[PDB]
Amino acid sequence: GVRFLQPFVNLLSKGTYWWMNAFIKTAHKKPIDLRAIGKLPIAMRALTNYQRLCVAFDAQARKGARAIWRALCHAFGRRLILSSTFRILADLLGFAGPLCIFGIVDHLGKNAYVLAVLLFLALLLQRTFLQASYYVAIETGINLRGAIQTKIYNKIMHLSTSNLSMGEMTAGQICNLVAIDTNQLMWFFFLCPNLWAMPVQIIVGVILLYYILGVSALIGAAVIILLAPVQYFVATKLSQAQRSTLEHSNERLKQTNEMLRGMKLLKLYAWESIFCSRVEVTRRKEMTSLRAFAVYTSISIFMNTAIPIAAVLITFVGHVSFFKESDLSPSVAFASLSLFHILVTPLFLLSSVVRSTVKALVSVQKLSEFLSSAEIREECVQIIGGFFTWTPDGIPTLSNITIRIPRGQLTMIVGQVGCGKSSLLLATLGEMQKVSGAVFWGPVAYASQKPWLLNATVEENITFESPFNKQRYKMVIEACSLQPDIDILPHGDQTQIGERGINLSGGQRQRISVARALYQQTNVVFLDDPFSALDVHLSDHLMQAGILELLRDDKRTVVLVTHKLQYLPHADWIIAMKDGTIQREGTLKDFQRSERACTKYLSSAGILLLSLLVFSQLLKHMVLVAIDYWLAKWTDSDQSVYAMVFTLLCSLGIVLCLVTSVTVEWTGLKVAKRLHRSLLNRIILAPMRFFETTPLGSILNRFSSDCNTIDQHIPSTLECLSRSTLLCVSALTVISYVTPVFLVALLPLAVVCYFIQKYFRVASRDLQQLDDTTQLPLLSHFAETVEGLTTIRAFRYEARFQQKLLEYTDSNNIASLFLTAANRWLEVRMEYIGACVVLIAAATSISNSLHRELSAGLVGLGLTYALMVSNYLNWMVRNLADMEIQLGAVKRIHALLKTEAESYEGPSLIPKNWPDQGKIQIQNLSVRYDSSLKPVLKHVNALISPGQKIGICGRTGSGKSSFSLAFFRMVDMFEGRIIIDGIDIAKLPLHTLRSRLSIILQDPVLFSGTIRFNLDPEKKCSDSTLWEALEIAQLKLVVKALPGGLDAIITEGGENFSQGQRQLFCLARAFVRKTSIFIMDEATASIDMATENILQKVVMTAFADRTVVTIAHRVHTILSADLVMVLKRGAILEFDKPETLLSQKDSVFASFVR
Ligand SMILES: Nc1ncnc2c1ncn2[C@@H]1O[C@H](COP(=O)(O)OP(=O)(O)O)[C@@H](O)[C@H]1O
Ligand SMILES: Nc1ncnc2c1ncn2[C@@H]1O[C@H](COP(=O)(O)OP(=O)(O)O)[C@@H](O)[C@H]1O
Ligand SMILES: [Mg+2]
Ligand SMILES: [Mg+2]
Repeated sequence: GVRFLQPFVNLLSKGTYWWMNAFIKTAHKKPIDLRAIGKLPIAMRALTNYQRLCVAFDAQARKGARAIWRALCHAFGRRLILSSTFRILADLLGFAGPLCIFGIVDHLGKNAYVLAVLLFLALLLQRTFLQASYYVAIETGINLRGAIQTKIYNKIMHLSTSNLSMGEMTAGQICNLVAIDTNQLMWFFFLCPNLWAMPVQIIVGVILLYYILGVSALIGAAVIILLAPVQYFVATKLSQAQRSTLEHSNERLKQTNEMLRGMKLLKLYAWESIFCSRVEVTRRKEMTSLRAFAVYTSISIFMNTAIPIAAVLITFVGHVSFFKESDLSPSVAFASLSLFHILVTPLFLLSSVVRSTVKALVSVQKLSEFLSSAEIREECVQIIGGFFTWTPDGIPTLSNITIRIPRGQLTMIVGQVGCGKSSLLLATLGEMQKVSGAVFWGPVAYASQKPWLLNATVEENITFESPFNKQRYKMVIEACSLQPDIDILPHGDQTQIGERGINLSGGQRQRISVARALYQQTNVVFLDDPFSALDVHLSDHLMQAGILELLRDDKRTVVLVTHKLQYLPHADWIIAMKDGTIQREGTLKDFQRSERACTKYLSSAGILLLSLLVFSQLLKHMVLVAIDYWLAKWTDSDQSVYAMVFTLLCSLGIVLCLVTSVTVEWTGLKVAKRLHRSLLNRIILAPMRFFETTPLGSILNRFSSDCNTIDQHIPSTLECLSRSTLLCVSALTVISYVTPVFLVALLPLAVVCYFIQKYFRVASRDLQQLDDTTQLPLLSHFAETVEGLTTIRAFRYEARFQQKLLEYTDSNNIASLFLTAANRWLEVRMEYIGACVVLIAAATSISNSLHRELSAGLVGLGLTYALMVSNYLNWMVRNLADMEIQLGAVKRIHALLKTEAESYEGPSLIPKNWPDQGKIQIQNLSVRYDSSLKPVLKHVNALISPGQKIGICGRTGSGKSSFSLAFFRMVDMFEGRIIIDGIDIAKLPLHTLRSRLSIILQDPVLFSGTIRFNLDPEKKCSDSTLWEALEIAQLKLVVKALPGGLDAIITEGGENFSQGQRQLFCLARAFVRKTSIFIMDEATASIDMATENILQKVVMTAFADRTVVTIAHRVHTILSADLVMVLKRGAILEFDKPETLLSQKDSVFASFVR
């Protein structure tokens, strides 16, 4: 069952893609689908390409960055060679055409119709073989893409998480790798067959022009030899800028990644200016690289036009009067112009080719450095002599661990923050094979400390490739405290969980991960603090239902690592860790007995610059057509008059063309930088609702792809399109002038071409849309596999995931293949149209201009322009399609620009310093996340006296985090009044409101850089200040134990710091901010109670003269406060006296909970 049949048709059809007819006809009748399009052939599957590639890679290794390149060239092989041979034959015929022109003109001056028929056949043949060469190059490229994609996906498996902690294996870096390297390698492998025919082409060009010029060859030969070395030097100066360009863009992308996943914390206390100025500086450096590249390309185009025109002028002048004394018959003149144009076209192309060439080189260097990452080491739960560290060599954290875990038994690991608990969990998991030690125990379910979700439905995230079960799934759901929240969602179930779970809450994702690890059938289950983002009551219900009733039912083995009170009397073994060592060991008793798109684009381009561009282009082309017409009327013959006219026009042409190129490059640069500056400040001024709503992957990929296309694809493509359209205009005008009868044969051509273009347009749009809709999920899958590595390699589901990726990549490949096949079919029929027009143009010429018109000079112009446009027609159509795609790109940028309604900040209270008196009062407050949705708060009324500690309590979904977010005006549908020292938002813009408070979140984020950049991005602190802030935040000892104390390199999250240490760093931000009001949303989330109590005591003794409002799921912290308010289903209630607030409720909500 297949629909694509290129290898499955007859000899004559493969060239024309006749088979496509049905398909393109079918597409208009019914829209296209993935089940509509077929499967991939036997010789097209990514499995066989990966097979061939790995076999060649092995053969190359038995005999580095160069090795894989050799292997690629080997693997494509014969197909690639064939593409080159087809192109060379097409080139020889393309040169053959102008010779037929020479013969026709010669017989016109005096076996002529034969010249027309043979010329028509030759042109048709060249077109056929050129399009076949392009098709086979595209085939080789798509197979390359598939093979290297599956190779890197297989290698991501054996990659160790110690690389993932480093910047080299950054998830964003790996997805950038996949996407941009697909792109760059595919484009280089489409342009490589084109350049493997430039040398043979130029050689045949000169060997043909000798026999036409004679002794006057010297001038053209000197010109085309003087061209080469200066071009080599220019290309060198170009490549040097381009490589640094790539480095700077690669760092900008990671800065954007770490800027967007933390826009909440960024806008919370408004660190925006710092990150925005940093991205602006990176953009300025990138722009320096780009402007160097653009000036060099402008000089390149200047040379590639100026040297040619001088060559033509010199050669002709030399032949007529300088030495030769043989009158150049017009045939020689026009044939020389034709061969010369054929020679000129490759030189313009090679300059654009370098852009893809150095990019392919850089992409392969990156791919080889990625393949050279560290492997994974091939080998009751038993451990004797534990010893391992996180590098090939270094000081260890795992030292002398001995542990026995009998089946059907609960084991609580406990210990301070940073005691190798998760590390013991991962080493036991075999993900980290110890240096020296024995470990014995299978497919093990496991819920990691930082959960992750798949781009799928909830039911799918909980099944995880296992078949469904009526009672099993319902039990796992009804034990995880998840059914009410699931039913509250917009779709009662199968809700498409967004990327990473943005449209989910903090506790929801944790409960979903625990449900996944609890639903699967296995012996051993590891639970890595599954109680961080849960309250007291949900934790009690989950531990009682799933862990004690559901798990202990089947007598499975459970290793659960957390720190609570209820769990200890329930487990059988207890393991105390300290500084990577087991302090004590055993059971409990023995342990207790032991010791709208193009308008703004053109406006940003400038009404003065694009106008000058169009004007200069038109003027240059008018000069070019006029000089050729004048020369034609002169050749068939005031000789000095014509000589001066020719010499004047030959300088006018180069002046005008140089001006055109310079203007085009300037326009491109301006568009690039204005668009980027607009984009970033449109994203910065967005509300948090827009950031949570929008999928972030779309934002980032649109950002990178669109900006790269505009920076590097829009100038060249736009200028080539303009050149081709002006060439077409010139050719049509010339043919109309030479034969006023051709206007009878032009309308049928236009009508047929118009109808076929209309038919192609809808099928092309459909194929492009399907291409995008299949290309998004593949990259989603790549990202999710890269981040959720530990779980996938714990289950040992690697076969299932590799099979899934094979499915997705095969669908992507078939979509791309059909898009390029439709492209090829349109090109072939357009080339047949061009053959028709040139044929009957030459026929009407040889008939009319000889029999009845009797004109000599017009024949050369007519045939030259016809042979020129017969190729520039297809070239022009391709350039127009490229411009359309890039303009749709620009259009999606412009559509992204204008959303995120202003929500902007908009001086009587600013001039007065923000008061230290922390007296605040909220009267009749409500809150709604989305406009016209359910209310979250209702009739909120509270007051807070100056300099007093304030506690808040409540169940899940009560509204504590909503209370905090509304205290910062992060929820845009609040109703009521918020007064702070007789001062509210009535006279204050949002910036002074972002500077007045401090906030610590339950979700700890940490962007890469140094410790100084995480602690104070403003760089306005002394080192003693930060050392004191760390010694107060109970973090000094773990900071001193790192290389480069205050300058240790931090990566985004990673394992350089556990969750508790990230919480402590957020606390340190709060310490150094030095504001009057504090908000603390669960600073207890991932800190041990033993350290948490003393940490809270020290943080109370430190922040004595300022108001602090806390929301902690720890009872004792709530107990220590004076004014505590309990949030209800929608409302609150305040109470002050510790002895009165505990018996007034009749001991219900605050006493028995304690
Ligand atoms: N991949 C890694 N690279 C560097 N250091 C690590 C890595 N993994 C763990 N560590 C170190 O070992 C300790 C492991 O702490 P951990 O067991 O995760 O704490 P907890 O279980 O309380 O969250 C941390 O202090 C950390 O510094
Ligand atoms: N970003 C959001 N978009 C839409 N609804 C939200 C959002 N955040 C919270 N909610 C809703 O608000 C209610 C409770 O708010 P929340 O601040 O999350 O309470 P808690 O902090 O106790 O979890 C929940 O029913 C939840 O569905
Ligand atoms: Mg941990
Ligand atoms: Mg919360």
